[PDB]
Amino acid sequence: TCPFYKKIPGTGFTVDAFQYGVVEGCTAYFLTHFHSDHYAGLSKHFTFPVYCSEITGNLLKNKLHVQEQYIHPLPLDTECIVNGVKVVLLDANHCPGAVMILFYLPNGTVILHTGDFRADPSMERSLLADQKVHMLYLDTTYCSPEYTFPSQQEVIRFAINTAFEAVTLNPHALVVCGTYSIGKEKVFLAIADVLGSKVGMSQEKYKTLQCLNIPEINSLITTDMCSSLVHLLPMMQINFKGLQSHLKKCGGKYNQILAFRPTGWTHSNKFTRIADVIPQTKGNISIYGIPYSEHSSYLEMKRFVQWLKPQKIIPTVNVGTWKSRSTMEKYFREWKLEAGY
Ligand code: NI
Repeated sequence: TCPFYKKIPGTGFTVDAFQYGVVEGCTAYFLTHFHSDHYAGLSKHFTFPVYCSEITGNLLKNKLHVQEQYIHPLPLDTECIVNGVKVVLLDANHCPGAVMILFYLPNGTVILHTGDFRADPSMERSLLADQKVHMLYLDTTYCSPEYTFPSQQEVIRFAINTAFEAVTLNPHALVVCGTYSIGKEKVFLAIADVLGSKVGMSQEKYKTLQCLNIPEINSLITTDMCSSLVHLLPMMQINFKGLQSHLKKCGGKYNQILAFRPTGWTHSNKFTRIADVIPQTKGNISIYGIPYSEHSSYLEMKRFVQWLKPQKIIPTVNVGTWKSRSTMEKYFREWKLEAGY
């Protein structure tokens, strides 16, 4: 049945609650972003109002064939009225079109649902600074202090310099990047840009990127694999077998593959610095796992919450085990005592 942490008290609203059939008493279904665990259940046969960002609304229409009459896109940073309740969508710094949702309840409670986010100090200067938040529904994906990772900027720097060096040493090397959902486009776009290539991809993936309002996208991507030296493939194909296979398909145009797997966290982060990352190599194929995250590190999450000073926190991730729940509540208490709210 729909879990309580997907329901917004004092409204008829749910968030990211599309897989439970008809939720009893729900008058509006919000969707924070176009990732499958969140949209699971939507299709062309959905007949209730869906509230989301413009970009998420492009993907509902074009990829899932949801009917236009039921898509209600809202502009960001703008006070809007939904079934008599004031709401605002804010940028979540996750994947394209991902938002956080501020709800202003008739009784005077203010609720922030983060969706999926990577907390950033820039959020401290949005509409959030302007009033108090009583309840926070928080993306707790990496809520544990072992989860450190570099800035997105440092990771992109590493990837650009790596690719550029490899291709300039060997002009017959191909670069490949894995993907399984929207998000992390900076990885492959930044590499293509330094190499003066377009990124080549399947028709299904090109269609997906064409929904995302990226400026100058027609200049950066293509479905012609032959004219491109940066190829995107499913994440599943990023391994020695899948890459040898792909290399055979290119018909002796290339003699080396350099491949990137943008993982979330991996346990080499406890020890290793970004400077010090090394590939796994077999023959003429090298594979780099890089820690490009679109979720908050532990410290970024702690700073955001200690800044917001909410009265109650409701976790949305890692809630399935008692040991996880109990550990998270312990960190919430430390943060509160240390900051004095
Ligand atoms: Ni997500």
